[PDB]
Amino acid sequence: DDDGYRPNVGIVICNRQGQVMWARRFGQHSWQFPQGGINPGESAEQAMYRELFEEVGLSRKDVRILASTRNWLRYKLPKRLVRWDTKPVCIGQKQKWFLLQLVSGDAEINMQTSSTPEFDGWRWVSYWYPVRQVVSFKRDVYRRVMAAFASVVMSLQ
Ligand SMILES: Nc1nc2c(ncn2[C@@H]2O[C@H](COP(=O)(O)CP(=O)(O)OP(=O)(O)O)[C@@H](O)[C@H]2O)c(=O)[nH]1
Repeated sequence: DDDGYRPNVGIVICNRQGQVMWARRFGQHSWQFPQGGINPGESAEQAMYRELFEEVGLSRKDVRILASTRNWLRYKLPKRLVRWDTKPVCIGQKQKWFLLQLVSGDAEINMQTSSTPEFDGWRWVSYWYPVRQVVSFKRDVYRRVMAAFASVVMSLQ
C-alpha cells in the first residue's frame, strides 16, 4: 500500500553479553542502528543481508538471524524535514527489523566496503541504550523493536 511510507529494514546486531552494535554516522557525531531501503522486487531479508555487508561488512556466515518483525513499524518524519517537491515524496518510513547474533569476531566488522560508507565507527552498547538515544521521532519504533528482541538477546548471556 503506497502510503507515503518508504519501505526500510533495520538491523540489531548483538553479542553474548547483553549488548548491541551502535554505529557512528560517517563524519558525524550521531549514532544509529544500520538501516536502509528495501528495493522493488527485494524481500526484507535479502535487503537486510545486502545492507549488512554494505554498511557493516558482515556476511551471512558471520551472523545468525535470531528474530525478526512480521509487521511494519512506522514513523513519520518531522514536518520540517519532509522533502517537498521530490519523487517520490516520503512522509516517513515503514520498517522491518532483524535481530542478528554476531558469531564471528569483532574484527570482521568492516565499515569500508561501500564507496560511500554509511558509518565511520561503532561500539557495543547495552541493548536498551539506543531506545534512549535515538533521534526523537524514531523512539516509539525503537521501543517496540527492542521490547520484541529483549528476551532473545538476554537468553544468550
Ligand atoms: N539532528 C539529527 N538528525 C537526524 C538523526 N538521524 C536521522 N536524522 C535526519 O533525518 C533524515 C532522515 O534520516 P533517516 O535515518 O530516517 C533515512 P536517511 O535519508 O538519513 O538515509 P539515506 O538513504 O542514506 O539517505 C536524515 O537525512 C537527517 O537529516 C540524528 O540522530 N540527529
